[PDB]
Parts: sequence; C-alpha cells; structure tokens
Amino acid sequence: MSRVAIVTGASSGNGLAIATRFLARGDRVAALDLSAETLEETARTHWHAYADKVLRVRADVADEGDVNAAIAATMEQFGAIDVLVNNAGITGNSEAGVLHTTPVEQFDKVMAVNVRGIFLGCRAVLPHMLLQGAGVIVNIASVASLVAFPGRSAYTTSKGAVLQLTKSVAVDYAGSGIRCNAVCPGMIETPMTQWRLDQPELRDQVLARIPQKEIGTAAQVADAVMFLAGEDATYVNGAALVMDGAYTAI
Amino acid sequence: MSRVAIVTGASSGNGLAIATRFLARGDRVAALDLSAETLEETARTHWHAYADKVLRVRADVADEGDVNAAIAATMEQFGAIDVLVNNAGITGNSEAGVLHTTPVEQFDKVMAVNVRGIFLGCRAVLPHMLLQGAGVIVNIASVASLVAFPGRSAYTTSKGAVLQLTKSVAVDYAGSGIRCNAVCPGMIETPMTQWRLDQPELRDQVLARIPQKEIGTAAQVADAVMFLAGEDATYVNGAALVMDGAYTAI
Amino acid sequence: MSRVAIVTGASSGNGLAIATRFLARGDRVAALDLSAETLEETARTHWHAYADKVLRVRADVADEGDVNAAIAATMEQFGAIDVLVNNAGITGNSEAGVLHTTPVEQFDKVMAVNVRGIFLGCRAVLPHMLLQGAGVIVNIASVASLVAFPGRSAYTTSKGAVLQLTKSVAVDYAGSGIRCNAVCPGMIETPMTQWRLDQPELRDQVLARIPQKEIGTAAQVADAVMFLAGEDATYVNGAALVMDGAYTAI
Amino acid sequence: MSRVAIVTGASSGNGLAIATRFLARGDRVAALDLSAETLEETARTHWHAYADKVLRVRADVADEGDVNAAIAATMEQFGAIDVLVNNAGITGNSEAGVLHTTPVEQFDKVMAVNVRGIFLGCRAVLPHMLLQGAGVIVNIASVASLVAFPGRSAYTTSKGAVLQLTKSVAVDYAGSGIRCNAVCPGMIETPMTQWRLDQPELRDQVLARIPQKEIGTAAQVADAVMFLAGEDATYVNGAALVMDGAYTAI
Ligand SMILES: NC(=O)c1ccc[n+]([C@@H]2O[C@H](COP(=O)([O-])OP(=O)(O)OC[C@H]3O[C@@H](n4cnc5c(N)ncnc54)[C@H](O)[C@@H]3O)[C@@H](O)[C@H]2O)c1
Ligand SMILES: NC(=O)c1ccc[n+]([C@@H]2O[C@H](COP(=O)([O-])OP(=O)(O)OC[C@H]3O[C@@H](n4cnc5c(N)ncnc54)[C@H](O)[C@@H]3O)[C@@H](O)[C@H]2O)c1
Ligand SMILES: NC(=O)c1ccc[n+]([C@@H]2O[C@H](COP(=O)([O-])OP(=O)(O)OC[C@H]3O[C@@H](n4cnc5c(N)ncnc54)[C@H](O)[C@@H]3O)[C@@H](O)[C@H]2O)c1
Ligand SMILES: NC(=O)c1ccc[n+]([C@@H]2O[C@H](COP(=O)([O-])OP(=O)(O)OC[C@H]3O[C@@H](n4cnc5c(N)ncnc54)[C@H](O)[C@@H]3O)[C@@H](O)[C@H]2O)c1
Ligand SMILES: CC(=O)CSCCS(=O)(=O)O
Ligand SMILES: CC(=O)CSCCS(=O)(=O)O
Ligand SMILES: CC(=O)CSCCS(=O)(=O)O
Ligand SMILES: CC(=O)CSCCS(=O)(=O)O
Repeated sequence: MSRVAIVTGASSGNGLAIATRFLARGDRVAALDLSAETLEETARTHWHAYADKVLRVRADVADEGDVNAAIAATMEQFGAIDVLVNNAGITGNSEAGVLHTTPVEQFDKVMAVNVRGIFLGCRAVLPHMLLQGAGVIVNIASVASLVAFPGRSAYTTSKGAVLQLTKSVAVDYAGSGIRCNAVCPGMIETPMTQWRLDQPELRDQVLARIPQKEIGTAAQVADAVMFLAGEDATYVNGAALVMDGAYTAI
Repeated sequence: MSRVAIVTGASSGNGLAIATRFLARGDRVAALDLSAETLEETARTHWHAYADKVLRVRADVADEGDVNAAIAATMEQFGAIDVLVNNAGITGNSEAGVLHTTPVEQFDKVMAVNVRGIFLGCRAVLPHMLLQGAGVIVNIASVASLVAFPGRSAYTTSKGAVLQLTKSVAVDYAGSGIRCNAVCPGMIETPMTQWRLDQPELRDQVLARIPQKEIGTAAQVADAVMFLAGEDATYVNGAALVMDGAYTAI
Repeated sequence: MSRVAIVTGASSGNGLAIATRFLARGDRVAALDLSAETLEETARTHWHAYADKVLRVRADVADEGDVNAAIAATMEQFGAIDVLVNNAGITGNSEAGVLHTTPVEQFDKVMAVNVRGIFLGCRAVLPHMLLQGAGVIVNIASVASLVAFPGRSAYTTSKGAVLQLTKSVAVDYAGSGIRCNAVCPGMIETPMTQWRLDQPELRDQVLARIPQKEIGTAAQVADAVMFLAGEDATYVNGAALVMDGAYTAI
Repeated sequence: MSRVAIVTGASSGNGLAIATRFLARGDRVAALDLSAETLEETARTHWHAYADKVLRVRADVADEGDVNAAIAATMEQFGAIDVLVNNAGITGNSEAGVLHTTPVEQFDKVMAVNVRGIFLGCRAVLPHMLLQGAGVIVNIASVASLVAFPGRSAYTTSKGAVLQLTKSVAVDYAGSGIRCNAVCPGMIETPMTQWRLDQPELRDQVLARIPQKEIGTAAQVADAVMFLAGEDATYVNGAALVMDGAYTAI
C-alpha cells in the first residue's frame, strides 16, 4: 500500500518531519517548497532511502500558477492525490508584531502564504479527490487559531482563517468522501521559532504558559498529522486537534 | 456629551442601524461606505436630524489610502476617534460558494474587504486611541467565525480571521486602555441576505437551524454593538458576543 | 413596566450587585440566600428605599424543597416570574484544590450548589415562564467554563456543567419564548475570591495573567447580567458572554 | 511492553471495544462494570483469548467504595495503573428529556454516573500515577460537551462537566507527567443509542444533521482512545478530540 501525499513547506521543520513520516510508511510524497536547491539538499540528506518516491517541486503556495502546476506534476508522476497536508506557513518578520506597527506588506504576505496558500492548495486538489470519491486534507493551523499569540497579530489573524477554512471544507465535502481536519500545535521547536526558544528569557516566558512545561517537537506534530490522515480518524472531520501541552486549557 | 465613532459600511443594513444609533445617543459619526451618492441619500433620509454630526466619507476599507484619508478626515472634523465599528463586509457573489469552485478573484475580494479592511481600519485608528489613552473597537464577525456556513467558504474563512484579529488587538492593547470585541451575528435580515430570506422555502431552511425560530434584525445587531462599545462592557475584552437565536448552541 | 426577577445568592458579591440593580430599575426582586438574618441586614443597608419591592427568601439552592417554596412565595407575592438569575455559587474550601486531594464531600457540595441548584431553579421557574410565553434566565458561569482554573478542580468541573446546562435550556426552550444565557466572569473582586487577591503576591500573579491588567467588579458583572436579561439582547440565546479583561483571549 | 489499563463501563459498547483493543495489543486490563454476571459473560465471549490478562471487577463508578476497591484490586493483581479510560456513562431514562420535566432523581443519577464517577476514578488513580511519575487518562465526553443535544438536558449538562474536569486534570498534573484528554464522540451506534438509530425515522433525522452522512462506531471511538492513550500523543494534553463526522462544524 502506498498513498500519494502532497506536503507543502516540506524542506524543513514540521513539513520535513511530516514528509519523512509518509515516506517511512511506504507512501509517495510530492514535497513542495520555495527553493529547488534546498529541496534537493533535503532529499539527499533526509530522503536518501526514498529517492524516487519523493517528487521535489518548487512552488510558492501563495501563487495559483505554482500550486496548479505542482498538483498537475503530482498527478503526472503518481496518478492520484490521496492526502494534502497544507503545512507551509510564516510568522512574518521582526516587524510583524502587534497590529498597528506591522507593515501592510507583512500582513499581506502572512495572509497570502498562511491562508491564500491553503485555499489554493485545496482548490487544486479537491477536483481530483472528488473524482476519486475520497481524499484527506490536514491543515496545519495553530493554538493561535483559538487564542491570540501576543505580539504576532498577522499570524494570529491568519490562523483564525485556517481553522474556519478547515471547517468549511469539512462541511461542504464530508458527504462526498472528503475529510478535512486541522492540527493546532502550541509552541514547537522549529527553524521558525528557534530564534525565540534559543533565548532563555523568552523560552522561560512561553514555558510559563505551558502546563506541561515542555516545548513540542516536529515529530509530535507529524504524529498528529499521521493520525488525522489515516484509517484511525475516519469519523474525525472538521475538527481541531490541539497538541500544545495544555497551553489552551488554561 | 459626545463620543466620536467611525462606522464602516454605514449606508445600509447593520451599518446604517449602528450609525443611526450612535447619532441618536448624541455621538458624532464618520460614516464610511463605497458610494458618496448613496451616502448622501442615506444622510438625507435617515440622518437629516443630525446634519453635521455625521461626516460622510467615501472609502473602500480594503484600500490603505482611502482608510488613512478617512481617519485623517475624522480627526480633522471631530478631533478624536473614540470608537471604531468595523462593519463593512461582503459575502462574495453567487459563485463564491463551496471552496473548489469559488473564483480565486472572489476569494481575494472577500478576504480583502472582510479582513484586510479590518486590519487597515484598526492600524489607522490605534495610534490615535493610544495617545488618547482609551479606545474601543467592535468588529462585526459572524457565527461563521465559529462554525462553517455551508456553501459560503470564502466568507466563512474571512470570519475566522476577523475573530482572531479581534483577540489579537485585545491581547496586545488591553493594557494600554483599548477594548476590542466582536459581535457574531447569526442570520440577520439585511440587503446582503434579503434575496434568500424573501423566499419562504429558503427562509424556512434557515429557520430549521435556529432554535429560536426567528430571523435577527439590524436593530438587534446595533443593540449588541452599543453594549460592546459603551460603559456597561468595561471588563469585556477579546470576547465574541454571539447573537444568533441559539444557532451555534446546537 | 415592572419585571419580577428571582436572584440567588443575593446577600453578597455579584448577587447583591445584581439584585440592587434590578431594584434601582424599578423591578421587583425575590432575593434568595442561605441566611434570613443576613438577608434582612442586607435589606436594611442596601435595599432600604425599596422596602416591599424585595421579597427576602431563605433558600439553599441545592435543596429542591427550598427552591420550590421560594418560587411559590415569589408567585404569591408578585404574581409572576419574568427573570431568573442563577447566581449563587461556591468555590469549595481550601481543600477543594487539585482533584486528587479534594475531599469527596467538597466535590459533592460544589456540584450540588453550583450545578444542581441551577437545575432546580430552572426546573421550578420554567413551567411559569412557559405559561407566560416569555421568560429570561441568566446563569452566572465562569471563564472556568471554558478553561481550567489551576488548583480549583471541583469549581472548574461545575462551571463546565453550568455552561452546557445554559445551552440545553436555550435549545429546548428558545422556540417557546424563553431566553437562557450565561455570563462567564474572569477574576472579579468578591467575598468568594476576595482573599487570594487580598495577598499582594497572589493578586500580582493573577494580574500577570490578565491582559487588561485589572480585576473585575460585581458592578461589571451586574452590567452584563442586565444586558442579557433585557430588551437589548432579544436575539441572544444559548450564549456565553465572557467578561474577563481578555484573560481567555490568550 | 505491557501497560495496565483500567476501563470503566467495559462490558458493552464503546467500553467493550476499548477494553478489547488494549488486550489485543498486549496490555493488561481491569474491566469495570455494574454486573459481575455480564462481565463474565463478556469475558467468556469476547475476551476468552486473554483470560488472565483481564481482571473483571464489579463496580458502580458513582460509588467511592467500589472505585477505591477496584483500584486496589488492579494494583494488587497487576502492580500498576498506567492508563485510565473513564468510559462509563448513561443518558438518563425516557423521562430525562428537556430540563423542566426531568425527574430530579434522573438528573442526580446522570450527574453521579457521568461526572462523580469520573472524579472518583481520577481521584483513585492519580496517587499511583504520580508515584510512577507517569500516567494517561482518557475521558469519554461527547459533542454534547460543546453543543446541546435537544431533549437530553441532564446528559448535556453532565458532559460539559466532563470536558472541564478533563482540562482541570491536564492543567494541574501535566507538570507531573500525567496526560488527560477527552474524546467527544458525535452519534455512535451502541446499545445506549440503538433504540433511536434503529427506527428509520430517527436515523434519517440524525443523519441529516451529520455532514458526513454516517453514524460512528465503537471501533472508531476505540481508535481515538488508543491515539490519546499512546506514544503518538505525548504533547496532547487538556484537549478534546471531536469525532462526529462534522456534526459540530456547522
Ligand atoms: N514551530 C511551532 O511552534 C509551530 C506551531 C504550530 C504550527 N507550526 C507550523 O509548522 C509549519 C511548518 O514550519 P515549521 O515551523 O514546522 O518548520 P520551518 O519553519 O523550518 O519550515 C517552514 C516551511 O515553510 C516553507 N514555506 C514558507 N513559505 C512558503 C511558500 N510560500 N510556499 C511554499 N513553502 C513555503 C519554508 O520554506 C519552510 O520549508 C508552519 O505552517 C507553522 O505555522 C509551527
Ligand atoms: N446580515 C447578517 O445575517 C449578518 C450577520 C453577521 C454579520 N453581518 C455583517 O454586517 C456587515 C454589514 O452588512 P449588513 O448585512 O449589515 O448590511 P448590507 O449588507 O446591506 O450592507 C453592507 C455594507 O458594507 C458596505 N461595503 C462593502 N464593501 C465595502 C468596502 N470595501 N468599503 C466600504 N464599505 C463597503 C456596503 O456598501 C454596505 O453599505 C457585514 O460585515 C456583514 O458581514 C451580517
Ligand atoms: N467572584 C468572581 O470572580 C466570580 C466570577 C464568575 C462567577 N462568579 C459566581 O458568582 C456567584 C456568587 O458568588 P460571588 O463571588 O459572585 O459573590 P460572593 O461569593 O460574595 O457571594 C456568593 C453568594 O452565594 C450564596 N450561596 C452560597 N451557597 C448557597 C446556596 N447553597 N444557596 C443559596 N445561596 C448560596 C452566599 O451566601 C453568597 O451570598 C457564584 O456562582 C460564583 O461562581 C463569581
Ligand atoms: N453512543 C454514542 O453515540 C456515544 C458518544 C459519545 C460518548 N458515549 C459514551 O459511551 C459511554 C458508554 O456507552 P456506549 O454507548 O459506549 O456503550 P453502551 O451504552 O453499550 O455501554 C455502556 C456501559 O456503561 C456501563 N455503566 C453504566 N453505568 C455504570 C456505572 N454506574 N458504573 C459502571 N458502569 C456503568 C453499562 O453497564 C455499560 O456496560 C457513555 O459514557 C456514553 O456517554 C457514547
Ligand atoms: C501562536 C503561537 O503558538 C506562536 S506563533 C509565532 C512564533 S515566533 O516567531 O514569535 O517565535
Ligand atoms: C448570513 C451572513 O451573515 C453571510 S453568509 C450567507 C450569505 S447569503 O447566502 O445569505 O447571501
Ligand atoms: C476566582 C473566581 O472567579 C472563582 S474560582 C477561584 C476561587 S479562589 O481560589 O480565588 O478563592
Ligand atoms: C446519542 C449520544 O451520543 C448520547 S445522547 C442521546 C442518547 S439516546 O437518546 O440515543 O438514548
């Protein structure tokens, strides 16, 4: 058995762990990211044993042309699309902090990548999943879809849209064999957050708000994705699986 | 006495009821909408008693220049901005239905008006509220911020972002004297929904999902906004006030 | 118009503020609490001007007999019951902390007052409101209905039940003219909690978790109750109105 | 390996699927239920292949003495308690419908089994889990913890308490190595529900409110429990995993 999974933001962090997990299970993966060079370096160092089973596609998820071509390339190469994991996401730069001082260009960029990218990915894959009569979509949202992360306004805003888009696809397509759920990770150690977590004071600060008193990992994010993408979640649809050491429970 | 409120989407529906209510209580209003012509007609038929206490400003909330100029005009005319009611919103045309068949242009327009417009409105008024040491923002979200409306994916997506943007401003600015909350209306009779609700068979399908078995009004939306904007809600911050006849409680 | 409101836990804190506000508005109030002596002293010092417009009734809300007698006495004296405010509640003693060390007796007591008491109150007033074809119920829940308060397990547990009971009544009776909503206060200064906040280090610790950087008051809880009990909230049903200075928004 | 799991309400429905699942994977189970005869009949027909690895304990979860003795017997027989699955639950009889016509005895029985039962089980196992420095608790709640089930007031009320108790345990004990989460199933076919589901009229009515247009199964509930109980959910704490075919997403 070998499902076809598309994973965005696949060259590092959560996306890399997710793509490797699908590969380790025997699935075929279309790994999409911004740099063809980085994708090849990732393939040589992390996906060496899978070589052929992973199709590396350069694509900016915020671009309709790139996304449509990536889905067309996936269909040409593997012949179906069973799972779509919309993982690509950005926080916005050092200036995308509180609302009033975040540059208009940064708000737009964060919304384009984090939300429009997910809309475009789903829009490109649904016709194929519909034809198949079955398909699974896992969106990587965040606890910021439920509570606001201080000093990260654009990001928080974008994640509220990710959660509702998730529920929208579930409601409109559950009757047609599609499953759509979101993982809502709390604080996870990745290249996106490493800058903050590397500073004792900031790390202590966020840990103070995590009852579990630990920072999550990309492997734990991949665990949740694999659960939502498989046979053990056939009745889970339109749901948010929060994986945050109880951060949102207080 | 008199507060200064900026109300977007003020020439009709909820926006009109909201603007008229602030005026009736003795406040001054900067009424922003897309058409100078319609704004004048509205001012003549609904706001004649208040004359100059209402500043009619043509503005597309999705446009940074229009919003910045509207805020500057409000400051010039009234001297402060005490309340911002981000009411303007669109559903998307008849093709903005389920996700896969919604025109990309429609998804971008709905996100631009419903979310970017709210970011731009808050980005422009916050600097002024901060210097005043007090400010209140009421965002008109929707129960679609909490559950998905079937066949209205872009709209549902945008409202998820509005609710989170609301919590973001509350979390980042509560300490500086700012209040930001959202009203989440269920089905309300307005120019935006009139077409559907006019048909008994369509109204009936909507009513079946409302335990109260009644369609809401613009007057009730205005009631919730006045509550959230005034002195009886000084400890309400970062909250969603759902007004849907129990639609979301089932 | 003079409405008849039954207010539980009326001799102190939120309940005292609520009863007082109904009286000041011209309504008649049946003030219920545990001690007739305390109620009379409360009546002499806070309700003097109203005299006969407030019926003081001794009642343990957890006791079916007391509740039924209190509703019968209200009908006899005033002839109708328009509003019921289920405010009475307890936190449990210093031993009702984390789950495993809370005495079974304390868990049972907290649940009986905070939950069974609300069930009994609603059960006793609903037949009358149904006959009147109109009635409003406001339950005083807590943000503990949505997130957990560390070291207050029984209390947190009880409030989850209050929130769902609220939703249950709204769904089953909204079509019959009944409205049922819940206020969910965050940290408020009242005798029930006014001992943790009293100690500088604790209050300070509490404030660090409230973005608005302030403790709420019973006057603000009364403000929310009045909104939910009246004419400005006719389409609000099955909702939880959070009043916490953005405590739950992060 | 070989964990020790306590599963309440283990003789039928979800509890039986959960119990069997732990056994099939090589874990040892203390199966608790109301009738020793039924547990033996079950041990005979469903667990015939594990004999010794499953300890049958008659116990009314609502009874502190029964619960304490059941935990004593599990420790004595197996030596530890690694997982507790609080599955036992009742809906109330035909008279436990809307709140006002719910016999007080039924409301009390539903709260004692569905809520006090969980408090007691958790109170009984937590000292041991803490001594071990590790432990996982999975509570079976319901979508009724989030929305109200029409005509099932006591049930709905109880499930709101279960969700918050879950968050309470997670928040107070996550730092001590304990995990506590809840599964919130939608409509599942079990002996507790077949009455309704069987009747064509009712099933259709139910299916109409489920976007996925299918009823859940005990096997799917066990799938969710195993996920929350194992190594793939080490960073999931204080969470509610909704499994309802999108029922709560609309
Ligand atoms: N780290 C955390 O605390 C945490 C918590 C919750 C969710 N997440 C999510 O994890 C996801 C993946 O990132 P990560 O942090 O796990 O590792 P990461 O940040 O190192 O990698 C993120 C990936 O997204 C890619 N990407 C960015 N914009 C893109 C675009 N327009 N098109 C295609 N690819 C693009 C980047 O190149 C990168 O490979 C993000 O969506 C993030 O929101 C992280
Ligand atoms: N009617 C409901 O059931 C309901 C429920 C929840 C929220 N709302 C919100 O109410 C708000 C107002 O609509 P309504 O239904 O009350 O009345 P309406 O739909 O008749 O009017 C909406 C107003 O928004 C204005 N507008 C649209 N785009 C704009 C832009 N780019 N810049 C400035 N103004 C713009 C329109 O011109 C119009 O005046 C919307 O945000 C809508 O989402 C309505
Ligand atoms: N103080 C806060 O921050 C806050 C926040 C949210 C909700 N509440 C709720 O307010 C309610 C009342 O307490 P408070 O803190 O507002 O004021 P308070 O604690 O000063 O007064 C509580 C009242 O409840 C009465 N009472 C207790 N048990 C009773 C019973 N069995 N029958 C009848 N009356 C009884 C007490 O005598 C007292 O008059 C409780 O339900 C509490 O959960 C308080
Ligand atoms: N059926 C559904 O759609 C659904 C959905 C969500 C949650 N649940 C929960 O599943 C649980 C069990 O019911 P089911 O439908 O899974 O299977 P079921 O109804 O066939 O079996 C329920 C079990 O609970 C046991 N039980 C009842 N009271 C008990 C007590 N006081 N002490 C010990 N055991 C007791 C019964 O004897 C029986 O073995 C309940 O808590 C129910 O709320 C069911
Ligand atoms: C919402 C959340 O968990 C934080 S997302 C922003 C992480 S960072 O870039 O500020 O380190
Ligand atoms: C109901 C609402 O606020 C917008 S979502 C439904 C749009 S329409 O189909 O009623 O035109
Ligand atoms: C604080 C509150 O709203 C009631 S629950 C906590 C009670 S105490 O521990 O502050 O006495
Ligand atoms: C159906 C369910 O999840 C529990 S609430 C309804 C119980 S019954 O009416 O199907 O017996």
